[PDB]
Amino acid sequence: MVDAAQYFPGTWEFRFRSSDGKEYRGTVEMQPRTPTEIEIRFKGQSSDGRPVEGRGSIEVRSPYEYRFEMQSSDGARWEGTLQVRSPDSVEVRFKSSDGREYSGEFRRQEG
Repeated sequence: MVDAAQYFPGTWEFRFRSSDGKEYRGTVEMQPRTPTEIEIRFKGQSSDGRPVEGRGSIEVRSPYEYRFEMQSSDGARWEGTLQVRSPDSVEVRFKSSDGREYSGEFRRQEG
C-alpha cells in the first residue's frame, strides 16, 4: 500500500457521480496533519452549478484500506474508502447522508 503522507499530499481534481446521476466536481488540496491523517480542503460545484466547499480527510484506521470522508457546505456528508490506481489516480467509493451511493476519481495536478 502507499504511504499516506508520502503519496496523498498535493493538489487534485475530483469528479464524483452517484448512481442516480448527481455529480460533484472540483479541486482538493491535501496535506498531512499526521502520518495517519491527511487533511482535505476542497472547492467545487455540483452538476446543477451550485458552488460548494468543505473539508475532509484520508485516514489510517482499519487494517485493510484507507478511510475517506468529506463534508460539504451544501450539507452533503460522504464516507467510504478508496483505491490507489497509479501515481496520479485514486478511485473512491462512498455513501452519502442523502442516501446516495457514489463512485469517483481524484486526478493529481501540478501545483
